[PDB]
Amino acid sequence: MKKTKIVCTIGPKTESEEMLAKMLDAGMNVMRLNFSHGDYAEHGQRIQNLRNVMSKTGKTAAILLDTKGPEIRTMKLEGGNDVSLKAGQTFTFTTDKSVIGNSEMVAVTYEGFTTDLSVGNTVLVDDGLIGMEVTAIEGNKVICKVLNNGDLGENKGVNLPGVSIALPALAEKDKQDLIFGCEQGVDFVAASFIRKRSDVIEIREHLKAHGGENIHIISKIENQEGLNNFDEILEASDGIMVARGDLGVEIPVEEVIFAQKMMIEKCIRALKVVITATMMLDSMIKNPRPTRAEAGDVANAILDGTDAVMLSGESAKGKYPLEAVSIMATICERTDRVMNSRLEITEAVCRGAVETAEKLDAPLIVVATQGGKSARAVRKYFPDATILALTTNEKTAHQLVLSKGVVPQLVKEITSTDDFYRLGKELALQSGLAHKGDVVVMVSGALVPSGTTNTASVHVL
Amino acid sequence: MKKTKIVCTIGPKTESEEMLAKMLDAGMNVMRLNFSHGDYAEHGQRIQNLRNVMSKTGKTAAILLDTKGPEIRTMKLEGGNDVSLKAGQTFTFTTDKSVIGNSEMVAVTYEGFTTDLSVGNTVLVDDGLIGMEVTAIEGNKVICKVLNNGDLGENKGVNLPGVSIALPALAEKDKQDLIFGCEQGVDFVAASFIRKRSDVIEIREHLKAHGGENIHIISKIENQEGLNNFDEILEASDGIMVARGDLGVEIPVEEVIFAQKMMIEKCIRALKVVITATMMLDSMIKNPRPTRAEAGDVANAILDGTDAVMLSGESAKGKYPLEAVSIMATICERTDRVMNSRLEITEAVCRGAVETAEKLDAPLIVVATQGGKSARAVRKYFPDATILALTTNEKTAHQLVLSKGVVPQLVKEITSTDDFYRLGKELALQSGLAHKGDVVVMVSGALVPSGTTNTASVHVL
Amino acid sequence: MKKTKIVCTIGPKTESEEMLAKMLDAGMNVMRLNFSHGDYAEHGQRIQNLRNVMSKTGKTAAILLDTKGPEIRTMKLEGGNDVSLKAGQTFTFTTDKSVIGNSEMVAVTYEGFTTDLSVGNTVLVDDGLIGMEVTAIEGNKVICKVLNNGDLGENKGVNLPGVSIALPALAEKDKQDLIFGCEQGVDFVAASFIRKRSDVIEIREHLKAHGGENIHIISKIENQEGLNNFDEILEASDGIMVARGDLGVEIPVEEVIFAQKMMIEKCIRALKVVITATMMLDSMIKNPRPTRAEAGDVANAILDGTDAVMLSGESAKGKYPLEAVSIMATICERTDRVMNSRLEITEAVCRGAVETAEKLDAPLIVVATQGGKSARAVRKYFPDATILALTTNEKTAHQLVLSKGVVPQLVKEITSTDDFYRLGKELALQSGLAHKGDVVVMVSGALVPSGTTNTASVHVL
Amino acid sequence: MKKTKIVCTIGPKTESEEMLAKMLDAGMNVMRLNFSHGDYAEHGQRIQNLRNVMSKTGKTAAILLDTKGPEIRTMKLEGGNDVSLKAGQTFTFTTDKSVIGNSEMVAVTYEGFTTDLSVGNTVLVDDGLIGMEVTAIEGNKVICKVLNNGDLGENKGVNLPGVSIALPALAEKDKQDLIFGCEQGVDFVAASFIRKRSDVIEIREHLKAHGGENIHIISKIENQEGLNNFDEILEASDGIMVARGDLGVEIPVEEVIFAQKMMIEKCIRALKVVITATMMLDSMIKNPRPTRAEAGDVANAILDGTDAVMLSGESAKGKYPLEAVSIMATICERTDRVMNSRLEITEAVCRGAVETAEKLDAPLIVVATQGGKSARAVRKYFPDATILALTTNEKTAHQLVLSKGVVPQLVKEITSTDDFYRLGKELALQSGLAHKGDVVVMVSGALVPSGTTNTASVHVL
Repeated sequence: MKKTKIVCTIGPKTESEEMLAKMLDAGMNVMRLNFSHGDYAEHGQRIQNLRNVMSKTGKTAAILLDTKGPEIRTMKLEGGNDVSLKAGQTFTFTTDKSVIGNSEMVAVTYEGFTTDLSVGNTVLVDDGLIGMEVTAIEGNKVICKVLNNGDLGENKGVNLPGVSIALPALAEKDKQDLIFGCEQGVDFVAASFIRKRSDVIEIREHLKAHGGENIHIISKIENQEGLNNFDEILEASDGIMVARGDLGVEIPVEEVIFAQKMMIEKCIRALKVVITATMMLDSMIKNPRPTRAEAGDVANAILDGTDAVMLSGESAKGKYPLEAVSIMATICERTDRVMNSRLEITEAVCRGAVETAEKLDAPLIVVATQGGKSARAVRKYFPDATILALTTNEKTAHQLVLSKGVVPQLVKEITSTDDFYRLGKELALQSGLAHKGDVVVMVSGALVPSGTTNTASVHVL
Repeated sequence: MKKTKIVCTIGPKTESEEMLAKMLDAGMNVMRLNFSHGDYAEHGQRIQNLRNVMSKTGKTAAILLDTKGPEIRTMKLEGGNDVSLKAGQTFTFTTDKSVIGNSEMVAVTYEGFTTDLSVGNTVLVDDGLIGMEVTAIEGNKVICKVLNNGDLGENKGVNLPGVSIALPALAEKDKQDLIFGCEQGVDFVAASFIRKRSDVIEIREHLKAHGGENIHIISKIENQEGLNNFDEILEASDGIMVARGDLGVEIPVEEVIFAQKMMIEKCIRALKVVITATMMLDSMIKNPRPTRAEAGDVANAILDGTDAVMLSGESAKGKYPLEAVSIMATICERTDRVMNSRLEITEAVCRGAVETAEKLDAPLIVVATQGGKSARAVRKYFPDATILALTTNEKTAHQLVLSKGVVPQLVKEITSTDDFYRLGKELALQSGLAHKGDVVVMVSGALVPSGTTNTASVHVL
Repeated sequence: MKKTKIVCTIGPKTESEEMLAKMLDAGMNVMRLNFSHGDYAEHGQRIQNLRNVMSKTGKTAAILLDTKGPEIRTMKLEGGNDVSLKAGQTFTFTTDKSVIGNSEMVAVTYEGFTTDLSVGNTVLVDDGLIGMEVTAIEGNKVICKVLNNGDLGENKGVNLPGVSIALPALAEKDKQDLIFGCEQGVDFVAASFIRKRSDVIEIREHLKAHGGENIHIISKIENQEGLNNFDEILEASDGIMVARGDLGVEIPVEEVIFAQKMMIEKCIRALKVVITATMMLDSMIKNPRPTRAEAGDVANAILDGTDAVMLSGESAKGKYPLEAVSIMATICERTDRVMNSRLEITEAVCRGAVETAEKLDAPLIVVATQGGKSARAVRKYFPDATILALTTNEKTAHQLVLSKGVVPQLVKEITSTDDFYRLGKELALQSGLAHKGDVVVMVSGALVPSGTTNTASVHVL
Repeated sequence: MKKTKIVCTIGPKTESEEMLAKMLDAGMNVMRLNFSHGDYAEHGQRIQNLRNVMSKTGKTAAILLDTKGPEIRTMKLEGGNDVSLKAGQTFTFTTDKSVIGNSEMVAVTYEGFTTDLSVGNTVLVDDGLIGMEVTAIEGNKVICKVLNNGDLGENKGVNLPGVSIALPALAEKDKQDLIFGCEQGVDFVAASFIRKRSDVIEIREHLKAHGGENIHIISKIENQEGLNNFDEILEASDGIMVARGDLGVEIPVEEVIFAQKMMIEKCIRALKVVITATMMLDSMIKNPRPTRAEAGDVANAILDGTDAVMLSGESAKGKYPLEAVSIMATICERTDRVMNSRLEITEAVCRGAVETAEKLDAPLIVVATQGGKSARAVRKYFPDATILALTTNEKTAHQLVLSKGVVPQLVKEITSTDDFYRLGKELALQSGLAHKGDVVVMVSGALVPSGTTNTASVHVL
């Protein structure tokens, strides 16, 4: 069975229950809702469908709300026509959202473009298709020198590598998309363009402002500042999504795999889920097979140690959504199966539980948990055993779906430590994960508040 | 505080309570009754007094009954006079108990002296004072050549180094001594001259026949057969007693330390106490200080890893019983304090507990136990932590006194695993062995019959 | 300084000396000649220029001759027009090179298509684009079931995975390329489409037949067969080139990274250079910057542990040959720099030399070597020190260019072990790789025929 | 073959060549000359005989001159008659060399007895036979209370446990003894009663004053001050002699084994031989068999790690000198055979050499050495391999007998590193310590002054 979990963005080709059900089947574990597009009724029905499928089949899934977040865009061109920039030329950016640009100038949606930039700074346009150098700044104008030939279209993304931008943490719309999220009760929010811990807290404050206080916040690392503030961001969030594509636009190429690796490792050490994201099977938006280069990159994320892998357009609008979920899974299964535990108070207990589980060959580790901490603490060592996580918190069951190799199970009550061992035993067996005569290792907390894992116990089924 | 336990033989100079009380204070932990001498009323008062002091002070101790054992002795001499044997001479042993010997021959109490011996065999007499070689066996006669000059007194101990003797496991007085042992409820019986598992089983059966089935049997290895059968002996015993002295007459001197070593190591591995015994502070039978040679010997037995050290004549009849108890304990304390854990299902759990105890610096390990198994399973690793051992079994409480660094405590009930943690926490504190904020590691068995230790939990006081 | 070495394929845009010089400068260590194209006089001049640059600058490089190898093509179609085949359809292959095919069958260049195939076998066409089932073979005809929809273009590769083809190993045109190679004295021959150890030997026998017995043979694993016979291939060759692209055609995607990994690992253990090859910075054939996916793929090859990385079209015919050498190198330097030694008779000595070098902090390991084995043997552990390799064999010095982090140096004589230490100290200093006061670890063979490394010696500069 | 070396004191019953030859044969490796007795002619003939046996048999031995050292002694008594002291009594010591003592007072040979002592201090007399408490010091008088009954004989040794004494490093007769030592070319001097480094230097200076600069100095630690200054003593000495018995009168008994342990461990770490000495087989002064306690104590000293063991009286005047040598060696052979290497620039080189010897199973390590350092450095790790040590220095060959498991061999020249491997191979073979096909590890120094071991080489015979 794979352990690495797969997050799929759901779109209109993939939203029916029927599809939903086909996807959980091929390996889907979380549904992602990309608020870059769609309205609240579409999303709602999507949430509802999933939830339907869920109730109908007994499968579990989780629901991740992706915010759209702050951005700087170029706007419109003459006659809606493309313009050819030429290396060396001068090109100029205007804050005047009224201007209609041409081959010499264009407007930008971001009234602060002037202040945040600085002569010498680089401007990149259309996910890096064109780069320019800033020569001068005056009035509403940024004047640059195009450093390379390319066609500027209408409404294009601008990157300001190394630059810190004064956009706020939450775009405007952004705020209403989280309220919605709270109202529907999503299990995670993936917040875009995080650059500093201050940005996390703002998102937590909104959530908490709307009853979304138990919603896990996944900060998306997408540029250099964020990369820089990684540690403090990480400390404030419940987890991370490394966006290779965005990073590869903001920072030196040779540094992007190293950033992924690093972030991945700090997550696992912090007990915070991490998602590996942009540019996974993108060729499948158009083909029914990924390329070899693509297969190795995902493999290598799994090997880097991620908890989950994510499909974007491959599953939202491509022509083979189910073919991607399916190859995405054989690759997880196959990568996962050649990985090893990493042994190298919660910690002591949990490493011991894992080390023991392995020494006794137990196929299963059973953990009791309120917040999900102890299922994460065991997953920190990359057990060979599957983790059967019992909990009475619904949210916690949902959120554990995202964790590597955990199988959450919602229970009505856990009266006591021996009560857990009994129940854990029943379930072990009920789960077809183990059979009479297997050793099982059961971890939980005893006379300690949630957040402390201090007890390990070996049992024979 | 020392960990190594002290076994003291009680004699008529040490039997008063007052004494008993000054000895428990100096470090005695178990009182040995040597049934080589004394009658049942003496011994009984002895037990009674000890049990007195115990109830009067709240101290705990254990009682070990030492059997006297089968033996081969030489018998009487003309006029009760000693005869000087001379190297080179012919000398002869006769199984004819009626014979009254002289410088040419003497009788032996052991009818099988001529069948078990063989031409070429060595006979030793009077604790190795004189040796001889067997040249011929015929009729009731064993004819030797005296290898060395010496004087043969009457009624002396004979050693048949390397020979297997068909004396029985037990002697006619040995059997009454154990029934007495049973009526009095001693905690352990140290059986003498054990040579083969069969001997153990006989002992076990005799005890079981008289309600003594819960008495721990300690086999005394005193000769080469025993040594050879170590492994099946150990398997059948609840423990061992290494009698260096005897060993030293029966086997090559250079092997004796090695025997002691080996045997201590296999006891600890098997979870069976072991006692290091003859020749420990014997000089103190006459002096109030042991000799430096002597001190190293004990120290070294502690370092070889023994649970206990045993005082003989030094405390039963010597002039300085309480000086010997006291120098024995400073040595214990001083050696014990420079030792280290040896980490290298029950086992996995216990090693981890100890291993975790040390990583979190816990001064105490608290164990629940019926039989004593789990307290011994944790001592296997020579913890730095004291072991606080809770049990509802009184016998168990007593026998655990003999175990290295265990403090046993009798409780009225342990209703459940959470119950134990609460209970063990109160006592940990109550015992002044830890204080508020110390980490304590609690071990027990959860949903498993006695004899399985499968649970470890860390708690802060 | 980077360690991982860079093989660059030289073409007509890159062959000047001027260029050659600018590339050595950017990181090129080996020139690859792609015999898929060009003639003997172009090649010869290429070799000669490289050799000029070398002699003029003192730089060292090595020269790798790639053979072209055996193939199986589909041929021409009606009007040069594509024809779309549809699943379930019957389609068929003819050996008759005169047929002009259409939607129902085409011609293949390999007369033995019929005998080597077998009803039930799979035929793959066009780098796997379309697959078919062997239904029938009769006459000059192999008849199959198209298993998937696609369009057959003209002149398309065919793969017969699992099947052994009777094509010889060395194409009788190819044979000519090796002779040339021997006359010019290339350092390595990379042999195409190796499937089995018998294929290696065939190459070796040709080389030996023409004075090229000292030329290292790199087998290119490019298919399932080869993959399967990897071990016996490895044993017969002097090294390997893992051709991910070809592999990805013949075998299941999700296995392709795993094959690379494996193969890299058994190389290093065997002391046989390994190159990682197709699909490295291909985008740069057209852009001056690779993609972030490409940059992690290389990195990851370096992390998998390859000795070298190779540029194909990026440096032979693309628009930015020197931009690819150069990003290729920053990526090497960058990856190389965060890697660690792998410690985990030649073996014992060399492991030790490395472990010692690291404990003493030596910036450099000096090795004496005839065949190169002792430089590879130290390189097996990924030392942090640079390897300075002395040798009197010219071929040895050239081929060591291809080894990870080795700096070869040709010397006139090494009279004795003490002579080596003296010489090796001079050169260490002469090299600016160490300075007065650094520890240096010197490894060599003493009173042993080449092929044994038995001597290690530490010295201060 | 035993590794532990045996130091035998040579007296008049053992000085004949015949005897010397029989002992070399039982295991004697060094001859000790105890200058507490004999005159120069006796000793010289003793040296001569041993040297004879040597030359006659090709055996090697070393010679060790034991200084008598300074002392405090009680002097004469009225009529030469013993006086019984009674506990509680007052008894007084006088500095006045003229007094003739009785039961109330006696004189001491040590003028500083009054200054160095203090009220409260303990004075022991006649090897601890009697102890007394100092109550008052006045004039030439030290007044005490006898703590125990006993009889005072004349001319008896006194201990001031815990006291520092201003006796000089050396006695007047000690000085003449060393001059003789130097004339005879003894190999080691064991200096008695070393308390502080200053003492070692004194000894060194006198030796140096008389051509004895190459004689190794072995400090004897006999008292608490000694013990306290251990480290600086060690540093100055070429080695140590642990005098357990002396220690045992000067310091708490329970510290004495720990003293031995510690000092044996710091000698091995410092590459300085150590000798375990008083109280080894003393009972054999009178019997032909040691006691079991005795045998454990030695074995245990070999296990603590000493390089040598020493016979005293047992081999100088006892009745069974050759039985004591002989049991001393069985015990050595038997304890030594169950030990293991301890692996845990000279160092690095040497640990690896041993580590490699074991991994390749080499039965011998051959070392080149001027001063003996590298032989000691390999021995530091308790190799299972014998050390064959080639040197050109005869003193060095001699002193190396004293080291654990080294076989020293005097050679005429070692021209070069390869020369060494050649030679070492011949001799390895010539020594019947190895055979064709055995791996041998050869260690030395290459292009480094003596005192640096930087080269290790593996060879097959």
